[PDB]
Amino acid sequence: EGSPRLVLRALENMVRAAHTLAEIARDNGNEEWLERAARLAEEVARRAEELAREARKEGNLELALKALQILVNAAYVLAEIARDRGNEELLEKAARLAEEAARQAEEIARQARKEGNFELALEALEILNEAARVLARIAHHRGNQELLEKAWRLTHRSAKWSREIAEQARKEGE
Amino acid sequence: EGSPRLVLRALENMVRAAHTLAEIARDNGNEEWLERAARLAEEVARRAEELAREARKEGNLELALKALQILVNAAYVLAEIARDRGNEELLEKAARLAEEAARQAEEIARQARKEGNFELALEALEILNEAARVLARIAHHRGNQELLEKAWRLTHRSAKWSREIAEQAR
Amino acid sequence: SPRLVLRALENMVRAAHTLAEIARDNGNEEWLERAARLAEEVARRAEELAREARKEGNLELALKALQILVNAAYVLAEIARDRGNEELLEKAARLAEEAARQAEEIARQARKEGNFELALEALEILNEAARVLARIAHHRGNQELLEKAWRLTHRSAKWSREIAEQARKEG
Repeated sequence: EGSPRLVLRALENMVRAAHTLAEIARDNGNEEWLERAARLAEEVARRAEELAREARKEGNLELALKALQILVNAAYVLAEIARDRGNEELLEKAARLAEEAARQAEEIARQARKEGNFELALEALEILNEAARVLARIAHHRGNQELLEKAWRLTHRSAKWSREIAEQARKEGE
Repeated sequence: EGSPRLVLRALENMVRAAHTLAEIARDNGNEEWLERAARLAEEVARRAEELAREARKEGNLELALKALQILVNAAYVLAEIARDRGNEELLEKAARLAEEAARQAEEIARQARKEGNFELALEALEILNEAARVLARIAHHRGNQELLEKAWRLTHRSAKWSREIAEQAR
Repeated sequence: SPRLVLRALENMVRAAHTLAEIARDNGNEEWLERAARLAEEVARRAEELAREARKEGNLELALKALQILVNAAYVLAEIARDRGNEELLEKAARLAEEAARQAEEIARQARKEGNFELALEALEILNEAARVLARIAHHRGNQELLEKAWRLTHRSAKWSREIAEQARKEG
């Protein structure tokens, strides 16, 4: 018996370090230190994909969303490491990681809106913002109009489906 | 009845969306997208101001202050868009929204300070920082020194009254 | 009420941060010194609240007092870089170095005591402190302190991974 919330909170610390490591390597022109930072971010993305995968099978979608957030943040670290280093092969893998998190975050948001689970939807709609903000930035440094439009549309679904809940949770006769 | 907790988190997602749209439009130079981003941010400014008014008429000051920061967040997005499009009519509209948030935030701090409710007072003084951060950025992007002194005076008020409450609890 | 004293201190760092932004973006030298004295003030205040709460056994309060210390150390460091003041970079280095120790010490105690939540809460402040020390070492030309902040960040990642394996389900 363990605590998946603690595995979450630990993975939160590892991207913050991977982001800090990439920052230190970048500001000081250390190509070997970029590689050690990129290797750390590659673990978390693989670690975040497993936890989100497992949490989906047991039906706790709140963990799934929080795991997809860490997947998004790791995709942002790997993205800017690939850019400051001319590696377009990582930017593809980084974009497809953020896009998969954006795809799954919409699934949970779409189904939570269908059930009336207002809290799951808003939490999932928060993660769509995080994934869509990263998809747009990554697609900008890659010249992909379609995923840039995808990031634009996803943000509007975050705004519209949240607006529904806001009007749908208004006072009785306001 | 209704759920103000749901209305808040829904409003919070809506500002985050408007902030993202403004960034996506800005980084890609799509002026038509900037209009859509500003239209949504001005929308949330209504909702936040409306709920803040309703929440205070009930005396629910925590909900009110949480609504006032949504104003500051919505007002800050509008200010950044007016910075790009050269739109002077929105800089005026954006500053008046932050001035209104700093207005109500200080009044709730004064009443809570006079009632001994120091937790609420410190939460209200946080929003003066939020509002004055926007007015300072606006005053810089329009060269207005009178508004800098406002933002500086309001930021300085947040620290002065917070230290007073801190030593009251020593 | 130390939770109230803490909450007020988190407000002044936000204030000290904003005043420095107003001063830097508008080049007002009298305002920058004004912001620095507020930043160093909270760092000294937060330093006292941390040891008060730690000698009392309230480690959650001590860590949140340590983040305020890190944030104030960041405010002073950003001011010193934009103003080329080497004596202020030294003060910012002390404050982040102090926070880096206590974050690592509390992490060791809570980890040996099995409190994995505090351990991760203390390890996150290591990132906060090491990230500040890294920028200081860059704008100050010190390779050893840079190398120090680089081990400190790895320790945040390495010790978190172990707790990540200590907390997984047995399947």
